[PDB]
Parts: sequence; structure tokens; C-alpha cells
Amino acid sequence: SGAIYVGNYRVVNRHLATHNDWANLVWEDSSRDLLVSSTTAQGCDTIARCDCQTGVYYCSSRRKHYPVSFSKPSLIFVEASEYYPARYQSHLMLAVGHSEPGDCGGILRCQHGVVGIVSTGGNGLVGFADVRDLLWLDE
Ligand SMILES: COc1ncccc1CC(=O)N1CCC[C@H](C(N)=O)C1
Ligand SMILES: [Zn+2]
Repeated sequence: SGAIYVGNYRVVNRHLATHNDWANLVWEDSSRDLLVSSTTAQGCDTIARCDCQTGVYYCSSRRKHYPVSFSKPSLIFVEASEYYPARYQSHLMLAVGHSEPGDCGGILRCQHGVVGIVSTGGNGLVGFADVRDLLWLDE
């Protein structure tokens, strides 16, 4: 699990969104596994506005942060699950590293800020949903 808190916005994995997230829906994209909901309290996470291909992610299944090299956001084929049938997920970045389903929501960060959140895994590859192109999260 895990979310990004910025301004009056909360960003979560779309497959993990709650009834309160859907009741205060701002934007959601199934193709991206992303959902943004509105909040009463103000968030203070910083979003990165860059094209860094290195960073650090939080892995709840090991209680560890890991440095990773990751690909640029792209259309990557994602196997079927209880949440989605087999599809291409857009704005996806892959890295060689450990992940388990419950690690979805863990933040990926560079020197500039929050890059995205864990959203896929398997075969020793972890996939992160990019958020750097969502310029509106800051206004
Ligand atoms: C980080 O997740 C994993 N890591 C290792 C093994 C397995 C996983 C689970 C995983 O990839 N997904 C399940 C939940 C929805 C996902 C999606 N965006 O379509 C796919
Ligand atoms: Zn950066």
C-alpha cells in the first residue's frame, strides 16, 4: 500500500482505491493503474519534473529502500490479475529489483522528488507508474 500527498490531492494505485477515493474522485486512468482523489488536509510531497533514469524505491516486503536504474515511461504488456485482464499498461517504468503484490504504493524518488509508485512486478522486474507528466498535481 501507499499514496502520494500533494496539495489537496491523494495519488494511489487505482486497484487499491477505497470508497472514499471514489466518492471524491478527481481523475482515474485504468490503462495507467492510477487514481487521484481530493483531500481536506494539505499535502507536502514534492513531485519531480525531470527525465532521471535513477532513483530509490521503498520495498515494504523487505522493509528496505533500494537504488535502481529504470526505463523511461512506456507501454509495457502486463499479465492478467484479479484486478485487470492481460493488457498494456501506459506510463510504466521497469527496474531490476524485488517486489511482491503488497509493495504496490511504495514511492520511487530521485534527487528532484517523487517519480512515481510501485504498480507491477514479477521475474525480478519491478514496474513503477510515472506521475512526473501530471503537471496539474501542483496547481
Ligand atoms: C508489484 O506487484 C507485483 N510484484 C511481484 C509479483 C506480483 C505483483 C503483482 C502485480 O504485478 N500486479 C497485481 C496488482 C495489479 C498490477 C497492475 N498494475 O496491473 C499487477
Ligand atoms: Zn529527477
